[PDB]
Amino acid sequence: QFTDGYEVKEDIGVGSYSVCKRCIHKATNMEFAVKIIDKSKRDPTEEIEILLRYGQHPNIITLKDVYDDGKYVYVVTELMKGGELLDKILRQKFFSEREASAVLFTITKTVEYLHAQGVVHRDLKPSNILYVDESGNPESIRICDFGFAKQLRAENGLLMTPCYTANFVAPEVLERQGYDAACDIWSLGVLLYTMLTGYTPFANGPDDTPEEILARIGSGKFSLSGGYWNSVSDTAKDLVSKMLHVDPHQRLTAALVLRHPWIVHWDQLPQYQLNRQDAPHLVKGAMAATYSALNRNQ
Ligand code: NA
Repeated sequence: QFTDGYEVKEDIGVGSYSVCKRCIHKATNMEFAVKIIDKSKRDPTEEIEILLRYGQHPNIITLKDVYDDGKYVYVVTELMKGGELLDKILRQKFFSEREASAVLFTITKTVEYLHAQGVVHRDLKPSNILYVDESGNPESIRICDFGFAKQLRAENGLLMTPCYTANFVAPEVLERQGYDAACDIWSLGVLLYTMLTGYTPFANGPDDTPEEILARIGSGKFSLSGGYWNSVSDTAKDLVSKMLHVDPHQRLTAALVLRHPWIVHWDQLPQYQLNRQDAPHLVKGAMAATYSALNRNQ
């Protein structure tokens, strides 16, 4: 009885396992997004329980309603009307370090919360961090698409957080959750690198092969020097180098990112424009190529 309460409008995204559409709540005229998931092709139970428990976070996409008609599950959420955060920030020619730090603070506070509750997102690409409206302020940021996220659970399967280690979990999955949480931070490091310079750390555009992108990720070195970087703060460059550390064990955690001087002393950061490449569509293609390369064994 979704179509009893909601008028369905056009596709916002099509996927192999679901379609996302705009819809209108009939009685109130308010607009929403609906993710329609094929129950034969995918089981969305984990995703819905995470949204139910954690969607009241101000910066996580909020669940408004859910239906199941047997063949499809309908997950109604707030509609993102401000577009993609990275793309909107790359198209702002006067964006500054100080605004970049405020944005990373808001996203990283949200990921610190999720990791502390035992939830890893595992798909934190730019295309899943969006603005709910065009106000441009930090309260409008949303982490979206928890269709790959996982809640930590102990050996007997009870829901756990990484502090309650007084029930047995195989150090196995404790190490795998540590790795997925460190991948979330690496993704935030790729976001920050691109926000500061207007280009991606491991790909130049959509035609980079997956093998050349993976060889750059593996080298453990990247440029924090030269035209677009030279003028960025050394503290920003230090933070970026530690979030993109090639060794997942030595990578900063979300907790430690939030203690970095570049986040803590935001009031001392420059408010004049960054010197960046202006090629937001090229970045979109580089970022799709980077995550296609990395996710090719799912
Ligand atoms: Na929310």
